[PDB]
Amino acid sequence: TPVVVDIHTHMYPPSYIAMLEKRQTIPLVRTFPQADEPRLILLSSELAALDAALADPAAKLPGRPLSTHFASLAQKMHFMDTNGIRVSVISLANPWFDFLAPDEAPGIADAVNAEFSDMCAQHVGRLFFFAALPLSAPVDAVKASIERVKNLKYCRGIILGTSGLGKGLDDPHLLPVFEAVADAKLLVFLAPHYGLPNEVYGPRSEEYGHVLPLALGFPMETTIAVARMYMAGVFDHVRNLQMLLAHSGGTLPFLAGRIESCIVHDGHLVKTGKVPKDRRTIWTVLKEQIYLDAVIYSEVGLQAAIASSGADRLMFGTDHPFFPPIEEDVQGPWDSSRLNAQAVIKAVGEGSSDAAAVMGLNAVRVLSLK
Amino acid sequence: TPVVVDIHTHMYPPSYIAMLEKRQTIPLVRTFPQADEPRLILLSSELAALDAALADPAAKLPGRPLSTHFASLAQKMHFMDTNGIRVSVISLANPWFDFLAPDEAPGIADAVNAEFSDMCAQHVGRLFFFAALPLSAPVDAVKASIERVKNLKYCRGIILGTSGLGKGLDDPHLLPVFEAVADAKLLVFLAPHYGLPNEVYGPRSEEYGHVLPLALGFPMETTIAVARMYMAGVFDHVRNLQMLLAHSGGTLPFLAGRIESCIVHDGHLVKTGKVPKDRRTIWTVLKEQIYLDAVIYSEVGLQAAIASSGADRLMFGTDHPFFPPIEEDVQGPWDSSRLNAQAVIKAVGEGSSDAAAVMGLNAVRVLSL
Ligand SMILES: [Zn+2]
Ligand SMILES: [Zn+2]
Repeated sequence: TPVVVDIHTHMYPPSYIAMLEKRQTIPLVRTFPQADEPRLILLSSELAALDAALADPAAKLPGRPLSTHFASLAQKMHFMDTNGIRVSVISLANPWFDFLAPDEAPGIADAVNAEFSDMCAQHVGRLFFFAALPLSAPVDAVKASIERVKNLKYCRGIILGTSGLGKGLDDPHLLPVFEAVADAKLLVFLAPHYGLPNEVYGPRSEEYGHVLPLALGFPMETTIAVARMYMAGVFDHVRNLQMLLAHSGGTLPFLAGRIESCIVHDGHLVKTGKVPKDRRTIWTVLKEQIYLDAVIYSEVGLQAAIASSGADRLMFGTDHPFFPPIEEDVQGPWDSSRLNAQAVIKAVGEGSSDAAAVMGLNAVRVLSLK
Repeated sequence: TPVVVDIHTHMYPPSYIAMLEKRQTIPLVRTFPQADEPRLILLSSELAALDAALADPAAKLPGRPLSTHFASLAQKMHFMDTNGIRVSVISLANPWFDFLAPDEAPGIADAVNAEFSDMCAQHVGRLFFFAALPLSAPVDAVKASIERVKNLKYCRGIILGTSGLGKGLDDPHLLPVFEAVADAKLLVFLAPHYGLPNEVYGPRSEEYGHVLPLALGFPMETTIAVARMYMAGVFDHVRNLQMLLAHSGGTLPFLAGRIESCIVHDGHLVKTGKVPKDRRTIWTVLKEQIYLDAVIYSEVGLQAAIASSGADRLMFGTDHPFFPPIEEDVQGPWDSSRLNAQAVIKAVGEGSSDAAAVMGLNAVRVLSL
């Protein structure tokens, strides 16, 4: 029954953009008279560049262009139709709701999640979504939001950043949040955004474009976050919790053996009773509570992910619209999508049952996509 | 049986420890009557507890103990004999010479490298070494040290930290060093130490012991350093350069596909002609100028490493003495050694030519042992 499903695909809905347009501090959106597309500005390191362009428009247009590829539902359906994708499970892109004031957050989250549901209702059977949460609000407001989003048509989970409530995912205050999501049977899609402190990339990083933070920072951030969750015993505390990890777990399948070795050889952990004989290894968690997307661009990475979680726990994604072709027509097929489909083919064989599972059937089963 | 070679194994030699004992600032070594081992003090935070133990024989011993596992050649030979290792290619452990003053550095590097050669001479055919370089000194002094160490008996390469001269491996000033080492036919062993800024691990990190900095920090640092090297075109500028990467390239075999995709989809690089059609991909460099150690603890990671560089470019290592058994006899076989040996077996099969290659024959060929 080989239907193709994309579980890693993003949008900024109209209500989200309008919310950002009203903002007077980062992140925010400005509409310039020169260009046709609004400007999303996130990191303060480019607010200076805005002033330049707001004065000498000869200065480059700052930040990211809010293109049709981010904002347009019709564009999303076009991408799907021209890349052989039947179903998309869309999610709000970074920075989600993390920056909002505690009082305004639940209301804004409500309207945005409402719009995602309505967007999905436009193309019944082809669109589902992960909801984002007002994580800057009190935990009680977060729990009320979870009970709300689970009753929205076409909602199939939660997209979660690595900062959690502000102290990362090993924050003890997040445990009732994880419990609430797990009990509601919502899959948690963990996604990176904050990367690594730019200092790690050295004085020449600018010369390499965005290669270092995107290729290294994001997947390393994911690895660190899940490792922290694991070490804190989150997976043992909430046994029904299920995680989908962005970019094949970042680097987790490659480092899992090293993680295990470091645990069992850690003097502090062993001597304080933190390494009991019956402990659930990261390998066990990878097979029982973790799903991995297949956004890894090579059969090498993909094979490691499959060995770690199993072919029934890998899910095809594209990370649309983050990697458009630079020279080829953006309205034509995207090689950033094709690269991952090719990786799947090279790893498990075209037309195989494993291929059908990874390309969509795992997502249909796990997320009840009807 | 075919020779087992350990290419990833560390020591602090007597001359290195003696030098550290004379130091007044971090890093330094102090000995105590109430302790049978010298103390390695490496952090500014530890200086506080030092004066306490320096005052009271009652207070706690600061820093980490300099055990025989780090310091004794007999202990190294015992480890090899009880873990089935015929040949070790030993190297100075972090922090090497990175902290030394520019003028004092070349002299200290000379004495330490000389002692390494002499140690190897005590067990002919079983010991070779990677030399460490005085990288805090002017490049001319570094090149001089390079020409010195290549004529030392049993020297088979160079150990290099990720900081280089102090600005990472994509520092233009480091290009003459890479050229000098490559021209001298010395393999460069790249090893981590600086990890990642501790803040990335969050406020609970100490509860997890050293798991996060060791399991994540070290290999991620290696990945970042080599990625920077590659993006700067170092491998293209020095075509005869050969580098051995610690911990199976850190995470490189897993992220190589993502790196390539990010390069070809980078607007700034493509539109400035830095992505020409004839560019050597990271996959090509992984097969031509990179060797990977097999210190990866799982056949999952090892298979990814083998797929990336080939079975003829993987080399067994133990990272001795960094992961001793915590409960089991430290004088018996090390779990941290056998995990990697088992990983080789489960990946390529026991008794296979690939197993013999990874376990030592690659190192014999590449390092002329
Ligand atoms: Zn994404
Ligand atoms: Zn090491």
